Amino acid sequence: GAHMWEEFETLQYSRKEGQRQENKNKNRYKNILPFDHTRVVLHDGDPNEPVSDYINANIIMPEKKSYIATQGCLQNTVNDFWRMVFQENSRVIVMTTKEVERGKSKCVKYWPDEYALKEYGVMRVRNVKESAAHDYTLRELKLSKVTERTVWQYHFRTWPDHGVPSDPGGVLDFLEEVHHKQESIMDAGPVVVHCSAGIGRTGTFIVIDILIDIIREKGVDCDIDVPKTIQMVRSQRSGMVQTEAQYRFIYMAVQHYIETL
Repeated sequence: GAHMWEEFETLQYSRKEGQRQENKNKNRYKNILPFDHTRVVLHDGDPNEPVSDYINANIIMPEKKSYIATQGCLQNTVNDFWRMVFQENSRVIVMTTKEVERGKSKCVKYWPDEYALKEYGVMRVRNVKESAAHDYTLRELKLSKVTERTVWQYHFRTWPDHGVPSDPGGVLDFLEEVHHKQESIMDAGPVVVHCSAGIGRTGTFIVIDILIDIIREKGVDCDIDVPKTIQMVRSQRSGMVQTEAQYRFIYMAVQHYIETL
């Protein structure tokens, strides 16, 4: 099933839109950019803005369920993030980082405090309830245009500031709750997943989720091919799964999941 036959090192498309002068301040890191062919294109922007269709985000389709892999918001991209969530009919957001980790900003707070509402450009967001579990906080957000829908933000608490979790139980319990939430909402859009740059932690979460979904359909007997699955996601956003520890964590998580069955 989940055995590692190949080493990480064996793993090692146009990005014109992300490269444009107008978009330079919308990227957290200057050379981590979305491929044109899978980027999320934002419609309905302010007509006073010559460039309003860009956010550093890609759709990931396994090849049902799909994902948006994106970076943590910048102060000047919070409004664009909520335009994306709205437009794509996303109902579940998976945040894999703290706002600040080791004194570096990873994500600007883009949600209001519990029992508050804020307007982010044309989007109104109400935080109606938070639930704080050992590994994560769930925020029940109500999003409307200033047309309401509940967006459930699963904010993982416990990822270490260095390396990866030493056991995958927390991530598996978290993913199982995400799975059931997504499946409870008729025709929900892609699950939004983010971390600082939107490639390392984000890629790790998405690849695990893809492989566990295969086991849900085909059962605990193979075929799983983790390198093939990583290559498949990397054709849709550059560099998904950044480190060897993330790569080992993927196999550990899938093996543990098989153990539960």
